[PDB]
Amino acid sequence: WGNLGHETVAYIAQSFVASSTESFCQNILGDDSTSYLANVATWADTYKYTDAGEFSKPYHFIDAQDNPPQSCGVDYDRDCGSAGCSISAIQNYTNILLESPNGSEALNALKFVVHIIGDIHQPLHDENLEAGGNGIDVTYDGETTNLHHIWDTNMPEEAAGGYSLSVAKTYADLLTERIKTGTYSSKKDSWTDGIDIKDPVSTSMIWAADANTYVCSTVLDDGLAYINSTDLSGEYYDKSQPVFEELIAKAGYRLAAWLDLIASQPS
Ligand SMILES: Nc1ccn([C@H]2C[C@H](O)[C@@H](COP(=O)(O)O)O2)c(=O)n1
Ligand SMILES: Nc1ccn([C@H]2C[C@H](O)[C@@H](COP(=O)(O)O)O2)c(=O)n1
Ligand SMILES: *[C@@H]1O[C@H](CO)[C@@H](O)[C@H](O)[C@H]1NC(C)=O
Ligand SMILES: *[C@@H]1O[C@H](CO)[C@@H](O)[C@H](O)[C@H]1NC(C)=O
Ligand code: NA
Ligand SMILES: [Zn+2]
Ligand SMILES: [Zn+2]
Ligand SMILES: [Zn+2]
Repeated sequence: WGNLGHETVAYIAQSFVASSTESFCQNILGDDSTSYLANVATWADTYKYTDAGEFSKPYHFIDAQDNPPQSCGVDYDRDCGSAGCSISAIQNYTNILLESPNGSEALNALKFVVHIIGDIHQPLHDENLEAGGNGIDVTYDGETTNLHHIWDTNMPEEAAGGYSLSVAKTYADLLTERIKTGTYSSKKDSWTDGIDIKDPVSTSMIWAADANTYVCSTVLDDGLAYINSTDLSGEYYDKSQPVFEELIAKAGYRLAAWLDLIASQPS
């Protein structure tokens, strides 16, 4: 996601973690503000574009070698690659937090988990084609951009009604109520089914495979003839909106559940 989407995921997670989880995270981050997770949600995207952080660029995605829109699927060995991927990073950084929660590595590990659980839920972060859709140029409300970027940024910002922090917080709030009592409330139990703190690869693969299904059902279903040539602020946005809203909600809820498990490590 872009900045607003990561902030939204983080605020959702803040609303669903247990209090002891909040304390566990605030202690690592050195921040007990109202925005303790949101303040670090976008960090990994800023860090990766430096000499120090470049090793972590692969950790934002898993380049599924499927054939969308006619065939979607993710396979960890096939798709992760030797430089690593979102799934391998969730394993590594989760295990750092389970083994070494107050060592020097914990702070970055936590910021990576907050960010990457968000990224796994953006379907094009679970797809190889054209570098996760970065190579597919499109027009969005008259602007030339690419398909990856509209899923990260243009469409979530349109749906939220802006780009600023207050806009992200309002959007998170909306999605938290959909989880608690509204349109996602009957599904949220399923969203945490299968979560296993002793198996971060399997756990995060549930989420990656889930998000990847939407590559075929929503991202690329229209075909590139249409996608390359039509302004995607029209019907493409209209049908995409409920999909990315539910995926952002899932990301925040799953992030909260995962943080609860890390903070509850037997100790
Ligand atoms: N050439 C680029 C492309 C993207 N980004 C940043 C801004 C985007 O919002 C973010 C996207 O990261 P991710 O795809 O991991 O969500 O990375 C950047 O600084 N430079
Ligand atoms: N195979 C890839 C390559 C990139 N990205 C994401 C991470 C980058 O932040 C963003 C923009 O890519 P780039 O850095 O190539 O401009 O897209 C992705 O999800 N899948
Ligand atoms: C795990 O994270 C540490 C700290 O960033 C890094 O040194 C190491 O290479 C990572 N390992 C894997 C397999 O991602
Ligand atoms: C769509 O654009 C891509 C480049 O992003 C190109 O390879 C492909 O041939 C185009 N397809 C159609 C049907 O226009
Ligand atoms: Na249910
Ligand atoms: Zn992102
Ligand atoms: Zn992205
Ligand atoms: Zn990222």
